[PDB]
Amino acid sequence: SATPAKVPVIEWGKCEQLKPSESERTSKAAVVDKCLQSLPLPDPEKATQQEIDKHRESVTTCALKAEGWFDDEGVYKFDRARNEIKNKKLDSEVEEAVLLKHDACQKEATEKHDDYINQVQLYQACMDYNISQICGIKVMV
Amino acid sequence: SATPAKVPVIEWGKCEQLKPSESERTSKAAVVDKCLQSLPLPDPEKATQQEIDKHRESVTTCALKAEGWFDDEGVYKFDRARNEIKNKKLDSEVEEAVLLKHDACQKEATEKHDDYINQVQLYQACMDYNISQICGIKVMV
Ligand code: NA
Repeated sequence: SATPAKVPVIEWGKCEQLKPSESERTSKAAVVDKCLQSLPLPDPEKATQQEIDKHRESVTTCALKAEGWFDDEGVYKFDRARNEIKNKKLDSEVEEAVLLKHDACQKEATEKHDDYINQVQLYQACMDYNISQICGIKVMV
Repeated sequence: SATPAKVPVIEWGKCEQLKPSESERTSKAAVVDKCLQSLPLPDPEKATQQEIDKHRESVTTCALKAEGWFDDEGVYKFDRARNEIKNKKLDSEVEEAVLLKHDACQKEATEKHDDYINQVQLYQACMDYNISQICGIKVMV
């Protein structure tokens, strides 16, 4: 095809439960597409890397805000994230290790950053890395 | 979320007709997941860039083969790709321009490369660039 669909290419290791469902994927696309209506993509013929990076940030924040991830003080809902991991029903030994890294990643994020957006950015990066390590997940880049 | 779904972030410009449906997206995931059961991701502790690149090429080949995109000799079905563009029902001026590029991308691919896989790789990159330009499509990297 001249227009192939692009999908993630991931081996889930010990953690097949973390693979998004078709439904979860369709949900997220709807959120992102709505965010893009207000946050159009920068012109790649003209945009600077900084403009691209800050626009990307704005879309990630939009999707988290639209789906309820910040409280009335603007703080990311770390306890919601924890409960969502428990709801995946990982194998018990993996769950325990992931939930310990949740605490470690929340601590790292909150001690490094006072900015609530920087906190969630570092927490998500921290969990992407640590979940990948615990689970043996490989992602094609 | 500690495990957000990752989705394309694209503005489709003049060419919303090219956005994959949920069905098309789900089929491509099913094909890629089946391809990975035989074409495992290389271990980044050990993998060369050549091994990583050749593995990525194999997944693309695998998914194209699963969907019927090669004849029995191994040649990519360029005329199928051409007819699939016409069946998108783009605006007439857009279609005209995209089909001129299809023919020119095919001719470049076959003149530059004798390897059938190299031919489809060049054609798809050529069409990604040219369809994006004609349509005004922006894709977040
Ligand atoms: Na915990």
